[PDB]
Amino acid sequence: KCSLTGKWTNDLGSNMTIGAVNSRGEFTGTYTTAVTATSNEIKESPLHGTENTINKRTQPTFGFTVNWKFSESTTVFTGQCFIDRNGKEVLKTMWLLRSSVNDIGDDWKATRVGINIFTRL
Amino acid sequence: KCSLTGKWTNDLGSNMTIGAVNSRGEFTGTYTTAVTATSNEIKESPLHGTENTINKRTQPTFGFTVNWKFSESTTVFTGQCFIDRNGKEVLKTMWLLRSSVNDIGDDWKATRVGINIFTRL
Amino acid sequence: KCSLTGKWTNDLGSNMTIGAVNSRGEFTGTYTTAVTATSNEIKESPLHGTENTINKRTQPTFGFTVNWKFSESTTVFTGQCFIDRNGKEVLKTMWLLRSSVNDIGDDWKATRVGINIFTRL
Amino acid sequence: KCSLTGKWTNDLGSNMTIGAVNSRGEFTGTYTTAVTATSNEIKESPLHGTENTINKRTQPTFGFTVNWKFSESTTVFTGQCFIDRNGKEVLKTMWLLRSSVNDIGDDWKATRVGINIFTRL
Ligand SMILES: O=C(O)CCCC[C@@H]1SC[C@@H]2NC(=O)N[C@@H]21
Ligand SMILES: O=C(O)CCCC[C@@H]1SC[C@@H]2NC(=O)N[C@@H]21
Ligand SMILES: O=C(O)CCCC[C@@H]1SC[C@@H]2NC(=O)N[C@@H]21
Ligand SMILES: O=C(O)CCCC[C@@H]1SC[C@@H]2NC(=O)N[C@@H]21
Ligand SMILES: *[C@H]1O[C@H](CO)[C@@H](O)[C@H](O)[C@H]1NC(C)=O
Ligand SMILES: *[C@H]1O[C@H](CO)[C@@H](O)[C@H](O)[C@H]1NC(C)=O
Ligand SMILES: *[C@H]1O[C@H](CO)[C@@H](O)[C@H](O)[C@H]1NC(C)=O
Ligand SMILES: *[C@H]1O[C@H](CO)[C@@H](O)[C@H](O)[C@H]1NC(C)=O
Repeated sequence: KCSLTGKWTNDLGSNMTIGAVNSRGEFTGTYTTAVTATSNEIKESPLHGTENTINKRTQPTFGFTVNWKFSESTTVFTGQCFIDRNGKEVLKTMWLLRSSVNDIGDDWKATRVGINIFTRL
Repeated sequence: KCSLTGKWTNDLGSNMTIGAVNSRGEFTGTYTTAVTATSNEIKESPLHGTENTINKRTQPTFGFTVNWKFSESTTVFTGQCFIDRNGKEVLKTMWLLRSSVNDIGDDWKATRVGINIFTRL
Repeated sequence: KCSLTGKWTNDLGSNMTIGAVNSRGEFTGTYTTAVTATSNEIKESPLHGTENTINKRTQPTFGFTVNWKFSESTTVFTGQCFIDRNGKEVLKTMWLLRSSVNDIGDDWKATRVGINIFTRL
Repeated sequence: KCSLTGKWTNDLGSNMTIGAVNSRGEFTGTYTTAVTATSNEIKESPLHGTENTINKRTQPTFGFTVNWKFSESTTVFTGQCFIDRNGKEVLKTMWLLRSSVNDIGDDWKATRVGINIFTRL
């Protein structure tokens, strides 16, 4: 079965640690990003997410939110826990990074879209 | 201040209820979608999000994860609390829909993307 | 039938003019954006796109590219030409705005994602 | 200088051929996808893109539209010409897949999103 619980690392170099996901399929962890869109000083931020358990799947669909402690932005990732053809766990995730604009008119450019493959760290 | 706690509705016609966002920026709510990508029967589903709290922002940034109870998918929403010119709170978001593929070789078409404007229900 | 040929205007205020789409389903036009992510001075830029004609559809799928003359970025829109329940033509488009980064390491944040509903201007 | 003219291949395994990008930044090519979202039989399809030419950039920005001949869809790719540290030209893109819905009330799930790293074939 693919499991979210553990230390992971991604193609960018950010590390993330998810804990035991309870019955409700919920979990928490911490995210130490390696890069930032803000020239602010990076700090390990909290992560609180959730995984799907409808048909107690082996390679479950999930999604979590990162509360950025060093910026006013938020980031959400959705992905799936896969067991790659080489027998190892990989998380293919896609994210949306929302920035904080002032007047509602600037909103058209407050969202970035990207990829991230997390491997067991 | 733009508050997330409350009953909301959106353009597609979905309704969602957020409660008290705790000190840590966390909140839980329910999501009753009025539309589904799957032929399955729609069911109200849990919401676990979080609002950024960096400079005690009046128009805060947030992100939540919807754990579908009627599908093997997960949806992540990111956006921001704006207080529309006319005087109202309007929620501008962009979401990412993750479907469960059977093989990692199909991962490429499992993620959808869109917009959603929420308003106080 | 929904037709791309004509003057259009969007929710942001940018105007665009598409010309006669030839046999190959190809067309060209000009795009005068109303807003920009760059504080550079806006200039009407060219547009060169293409529409799908496989089953000579009435509400065709399309996509075009905007060569920004006042910035080093590019923007692509994909959408569909619809005939809204009120009898009028609307183009629901979704776009990706690519920015020009220097070192390949900055690429993770060079892409914005958004919406735009074009109505007959 | 990073050149777009040439034979390319990508992670999914698709091949694409761009020719001479004219003075105006325009180019036409063919796309032979190795993967499809539709059960239909794959067919090589036309490509009509354009590379931004603002400061005669060595690592230019571009965007193209693939007109699928085996489906009623359109795909738009945006990215940038990088010249990898090791000394090679690498194409970093993000695409947006537009499917044709029968009713505008279904428009919400017609757009997909992803990544694609191209390399000289
Ligand atoms: O710049 C910010 O405001 C917060 C940090 C952004 C980090 C982003 S989230 C997606 C991408 N992948 C990562 O591992 N980190 C960056
Ligand atoms: O089809 C499924 O697997 C779950 C249905 C989820 C509905 C989507 S998520 C974003 C979009 N906006 C909505 O309010 N509903 C749809
Ligand atoms: O800022 C730039 O570099 C170029 C102008 C960006 C304009 C964008 S493209 C998507 C969005 N919708 C519009 O009508 N214009 C903006
Ligand atoms: O299924 C269809 O309607 C057309 C198939 C298009 C294939 C997609 S477009 C982006 C992605 N990357 C590829 O190389 N192919 C797929
Ligand atoms: C995480 O990965 C390694 C070991 O886990 C560590 O040395 C590195 O500094 C961490 N990266 C960041 C950005 O925290
Ligand atoms: C939710 O909004 C109103 C009030 O909650 C309700 O009447 C309506 O039926 C609901 N819509 C959907 C799509 O569930
Ligand atoms: C386009 O729309 C109207 C009339 O077509 C015009 O007055 C306006 O200035 C134009 N907008 C821009 C951004 O060019
Ligand atoms: C394209 O790449 C090589 C050379 O063109 C070819 O052998 C291969 O079969 C092609 N791949 C696909 C997916 O068409």
